[PDB]
Amino acid sequence: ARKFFVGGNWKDNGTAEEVKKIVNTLNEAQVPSQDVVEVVVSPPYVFLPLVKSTLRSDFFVAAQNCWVKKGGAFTGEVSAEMLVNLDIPWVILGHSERRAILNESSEFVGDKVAYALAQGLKVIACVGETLEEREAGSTMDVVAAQTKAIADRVTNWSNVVIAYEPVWAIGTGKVASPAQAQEVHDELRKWLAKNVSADVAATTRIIYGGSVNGGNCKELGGQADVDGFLVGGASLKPEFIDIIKAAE
Amino acid sequence: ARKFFVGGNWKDNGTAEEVKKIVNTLNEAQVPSQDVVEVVVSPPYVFLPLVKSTLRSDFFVAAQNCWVKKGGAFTGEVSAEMLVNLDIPWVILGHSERRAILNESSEFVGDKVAYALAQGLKVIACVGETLEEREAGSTMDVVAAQTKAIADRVTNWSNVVIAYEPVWAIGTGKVASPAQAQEVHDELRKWLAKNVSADVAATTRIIYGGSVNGGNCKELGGQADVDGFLVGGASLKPEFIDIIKAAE
Ligand code: NA
Ligand code: NA
Repeated sequence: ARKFFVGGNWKDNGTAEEVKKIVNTLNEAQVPSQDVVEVVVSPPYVFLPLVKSTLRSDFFVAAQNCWVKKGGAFTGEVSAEMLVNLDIPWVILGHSERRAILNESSEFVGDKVAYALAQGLKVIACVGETLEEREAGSTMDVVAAQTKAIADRVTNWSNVVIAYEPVWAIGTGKVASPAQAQEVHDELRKWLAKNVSADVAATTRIIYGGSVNGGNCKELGGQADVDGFLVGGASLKPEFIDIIKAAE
Repeated sequence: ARKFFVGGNWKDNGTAEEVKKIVNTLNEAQVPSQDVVEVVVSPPYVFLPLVKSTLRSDFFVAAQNCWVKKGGAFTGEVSAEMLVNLDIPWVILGHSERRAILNESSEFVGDKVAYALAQGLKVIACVGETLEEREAGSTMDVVAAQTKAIADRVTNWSNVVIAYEPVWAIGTGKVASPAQAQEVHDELRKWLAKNVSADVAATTRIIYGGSVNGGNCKELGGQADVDGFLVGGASLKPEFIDIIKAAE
């Protein structure tokens, strides 16, 4: 069985005092065993050492991005080998905000995934379609093309988790049902089975990166092809613990 | 007189052990007084708290970039208000690598400068032309356009330092003379006098961001319109101290 996976993307949020309170609340949390849930939290770069040094050892830390290749003459970027030096085990790559606002192409994201895995990082690789893409009938064309650019560059999927972001439901007045989430996760898994292998399809976690809260987390988590969540704003709040508890 | 200014851009370099050795070497350095040189060092984001907590109090810390506007839903970015929370006083904006490789436009850089200054950061704003631009006769057209996009958005220059990067001499086999540096710095200062004010032209440091080493730092620093340096790779090395000593 695929181990349920809950990632918390803090995005570009936090002060030293807020980070201490978030970490304390996570450290005091009582959640399902390590055997049935894997928990990753993702602070901004400036808080990676602080969170790694203070967070309970059974929760894991992710960076929110990294650079595409070996560091040295890229002002402002953080290399995969720098994250490995700091003992940060995970990285989020291809988040919808970076694809749309910073124009990260599918091939650029795929090159980042390959380089991060080569350096020993575990990767949350994000895919997802816009409302214009969904309304054009292009959901699976887009999600397959994004996934293919990663798959063409990945020789081992053990340390990859795919996150589906329903960008079409993010600030549009459109809402995604559990059935709509399940349909995309099923079709993406079927794509992996045909384009990579049956074994990779069966073993790769595909997590939901839409609106997740205490209200909806059990119905979403219980879908056949949903293996957990990439949480946004609730990741800063005690509600994140209720979302982890969907693994029960 | 304009106070000589030496910035060290570490770029995407460093391990925890290397950072400790760099900071120790800076802490043991014996350099000109605070009255005649201002020293700023710029680690990667993940080392900002470590360097700020351990560096001598008379040297200052810069981030290598920040986001264009208020933080909250920009995965992977670091906001100006986050740097202010961490008591990081400086930021480098518009570095040539970000303009060229990450396609930061002149207007985007100008919006970043304005937002950083509004939040209370001090800014090293970078400009510079490529070899193709220089060979087309476009040096001052390019440098003026880059500067204008910042000037159009800046209402106070007290906390701005401009860095000129001779991108045309960076990995091309072309070399920049002290006379060539002086010519651009003079023409840029003359542009500031006409387009902003005589007072801003007279008081704004314009630092040289080309190849700076112990060999060339005194001849470059002694040019009439060169007010210091934005150092690249030497910033990681004990040679950075020899470059600071050009202020004598
Ligand atoms: Na499920
Ligand atoms: Na000078």
